[PDB]
Amino acid sequence: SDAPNFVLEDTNGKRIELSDLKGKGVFLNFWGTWCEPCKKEFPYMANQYKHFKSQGVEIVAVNVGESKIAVHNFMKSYGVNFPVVLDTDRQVLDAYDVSPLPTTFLINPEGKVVKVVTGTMTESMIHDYMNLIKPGE
Repeated sequence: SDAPNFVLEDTNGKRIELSDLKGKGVFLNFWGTWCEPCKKEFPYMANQYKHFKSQGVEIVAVNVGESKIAVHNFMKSYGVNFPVVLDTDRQVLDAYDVSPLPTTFLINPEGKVVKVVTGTMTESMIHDYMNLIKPGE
């Protein structure tokens, strides 16, 4: 199924449209600072991103309704080095019908969702998930 398109601003105020990432694999992660597991998983995602960014995998971590400052503080505290967007009114979350947080939609270069992941992700799992959606090499 096609991943619902959306437009949100990243933490730097830059406009990000999902459809603009076609051709690349997208690790679409919905999260909140109240998700303790993200304190563990974000560093893992950042560590793997050091490798997969140059493999054509992009991460779009959609924060669910929190302020720019609260998000920026969490990014600084937990070593984020990947794109984070602000779903200020939770409309994108609702569009994806996401309930458990965090939830990750693995989107292939075609823009189709190939897997939906929820629950604890080890760094090994995150590594394998990024390998699943990478466009080449």
